Amino acid sequence: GSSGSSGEPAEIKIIREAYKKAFLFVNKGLNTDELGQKEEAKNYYKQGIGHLLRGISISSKESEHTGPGWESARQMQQKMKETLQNVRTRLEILEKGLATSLQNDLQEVPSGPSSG
Repeated sequence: GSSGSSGEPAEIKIIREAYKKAFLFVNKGLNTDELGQKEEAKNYYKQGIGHLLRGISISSKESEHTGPGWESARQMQQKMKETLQNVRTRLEILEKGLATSLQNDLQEVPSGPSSG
């Protein structure tokens, strides 16, 4: 939806971006928290979290993709998968630290398809 040049596999070009923006909005969330702006901080993470997925949800499976560009791309991808798990926690201790009544808690994913 922008157009640039017919060179990248289209998939990588998307990972090289989702990785930057995903980490860009992150370095911001941490700052705010330090400044004393919980609200904003929560929002920042709410954005970076999305980009993380957009980059982790790419077709990185091909039986004919032997190139150096895919190497660095695969590396950055892993970074997110590691950052996210770390971000989720931050976005948790934050919300639970702001609300005084209730804010997303009582939850227990359905272990099985049916208790029987």
